[PDB]
Amino acid sequence: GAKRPRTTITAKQLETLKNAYKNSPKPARHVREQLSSETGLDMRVVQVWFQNRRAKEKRLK
Amino acid sequence: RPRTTITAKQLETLKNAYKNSPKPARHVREQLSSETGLDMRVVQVWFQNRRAKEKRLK
DNA sequence: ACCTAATTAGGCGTAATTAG
DNA sequence: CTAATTACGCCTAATTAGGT
Repeated sequence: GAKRPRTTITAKQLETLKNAYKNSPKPARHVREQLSSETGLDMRVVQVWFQNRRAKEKRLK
Repeated sequence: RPRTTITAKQLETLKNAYKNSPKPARHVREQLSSETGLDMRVVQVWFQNRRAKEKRLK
């Protein structure tokens, strides 16, 4: 345990992620690193986001 | 329990803050809360009750 | 009687957590 | 990792207790 509150993403970081979601919806470490760098977000947030998007796109349909 | 008071000046800063952003993000609420000196509850509540007033007549 | 600022219970997205 | 669930934050609108 080490505190983990919500973030809120903004259309910009979102758009950047969505743009990065194409090309590779399952990015390895480096790609997530530079995405974190481009966005400022914590790695885990990028990761959990991508997980969630994969889940979302598979969710339907 | 308060009824945590308002003061003119803070409220001045506040309607001044109302412009540019009808309903802001936590950054705004924070720095605003700092300039005011009251808890985020206090800020969000006023913003809310203003959110339930501007439309009340409009 | 006004003013307003606090709950109060409810619904909505979706990030974060958990099961598996 | 996936697939399902939970928790949070973020907003509403109708009360609920204040104040000069």
